[PDB]
Amino acid sequence: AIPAHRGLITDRNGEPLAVSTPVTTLWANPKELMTAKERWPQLAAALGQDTKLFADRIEQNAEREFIYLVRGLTPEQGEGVIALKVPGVYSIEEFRRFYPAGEVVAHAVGFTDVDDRGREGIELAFDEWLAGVPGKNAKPGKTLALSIDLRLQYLAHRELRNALLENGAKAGSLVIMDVKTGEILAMTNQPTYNPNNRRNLQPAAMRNRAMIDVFEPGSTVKPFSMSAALASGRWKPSDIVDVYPGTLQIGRYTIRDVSRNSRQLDLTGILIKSSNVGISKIAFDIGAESIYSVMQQVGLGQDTGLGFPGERVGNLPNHRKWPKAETATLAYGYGLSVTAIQLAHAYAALANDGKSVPLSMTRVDRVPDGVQVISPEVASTVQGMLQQVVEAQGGVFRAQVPGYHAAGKSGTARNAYRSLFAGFAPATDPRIAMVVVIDEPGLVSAPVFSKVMAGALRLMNVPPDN
Ligand SMILES: *C(=O)N1C[C@H](NOS(=O)(=O)O)CC[C@H]1C(=O)NNC(=O)[C@@H]1CCCNC1
Repeated sequence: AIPAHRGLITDRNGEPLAVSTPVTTLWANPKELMTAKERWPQLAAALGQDTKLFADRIEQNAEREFIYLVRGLTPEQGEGVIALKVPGVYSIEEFRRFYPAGEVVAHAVGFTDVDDRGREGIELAFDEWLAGVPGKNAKPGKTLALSIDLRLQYLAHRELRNALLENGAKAGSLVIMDVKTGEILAMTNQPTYNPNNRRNLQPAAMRNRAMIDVFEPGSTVKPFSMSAALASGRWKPSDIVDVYPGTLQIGRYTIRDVSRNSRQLDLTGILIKSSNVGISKIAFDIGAESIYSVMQQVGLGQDTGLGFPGERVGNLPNHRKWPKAETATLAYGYGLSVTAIQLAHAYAALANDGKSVPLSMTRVDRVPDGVQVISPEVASTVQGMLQQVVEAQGGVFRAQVPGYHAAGKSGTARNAYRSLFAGFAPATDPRIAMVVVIDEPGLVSAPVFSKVMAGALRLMNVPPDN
């Protein structure tokens, strides 16, 4: 077994994320060591090992011809412990993984085990491509450029970490997507870990929250309920719903708005004020089937096909016939469960004039053809409405991106609550879709969207549209 050089992983711009570095691995023929017992303690000492346990190991493996002394000394360390000239103690040239970017891309990149086999993230998902084959000569693995832009990953990392301090939040995730190419430009979770130093790792730090944390998305799916309304042929943006007095009794169940200073709202109005009553009334009119079908088409509670280890799917229940309560709770985003990634993919499809491009964690050179999941006119209309949610008076002013026109929706996700913002920018010719998730910290995640989106657009040289 002559181990193969494992393929380099870079960011989209070639910055190194996972590098296999030549290390030395001392191994021993025990049967040949049992003849030079007087050398053992010099050997043990140079391996910073206890003489008795070193000896006890060797003694008990007397009838075996292979054991590992130390795995992965530097070039000149392993050469010092072979210059002692101990009988039965030979050299192997091996490869150790180093992660130059560390904490910043830990969850995305993942890491290899003691064998240099993929254990988490991209290192596992692309193991066959990255590994090559052992020596027959050893054929080296192949280079992999990720979709991640390390400039955007660091900006996203920095800003989510800050926002978690201010709000005394213990966890969160942030996803950034290219709405045109389906590329994940940034995926960051907190807490994070350094994959270079893996002794005592709190298992909550290992959780890739963007891909495994499932939640009811709440008010962030209203734009998709609105898309279904505009495609029904029964609703235009300027049509009015009466939401007074901000409550609605469903037989026994009672729906309450957070803001109840409204009678007549147009369809834009229902999104600015985020009226559960307004969206429920529309939902009764068009039926839950139209809402289910839009949500399914944009990939909520659906397999993302990233083939990424651990990635959860959530659940979008096909009740086939919905009573009035299940109709309302689906329309304002309880009664389904989704990941941050699914929700950013859905928003990407909306931002890209209703065309869903398949998700990619790898650099996309030739973009695959999208699928038209929402008609281009409906998608253009809902973009206009979500621009008003950020821009208009009463709106989420703290999501405004100075220089650009941003579009988006806040929500509270669900037991345990997360603060959510989902949006895209620029509103005129959308480039980036973003989802922010902050655990049990409306106006928490929205300022992060603002700061990270301002940086991302400038880092991608998107001309200001305002
Ligand atoms: C959205 O997630 N909503 C709608 C509303 N305002 O949204 S926002 O803060 O402007 O983004 C209020 C918060 C949230 C919501 O609906 N929360 N709770 C509900 O009313 C449901 C009642 C049933 C149990 N929890 C959900």
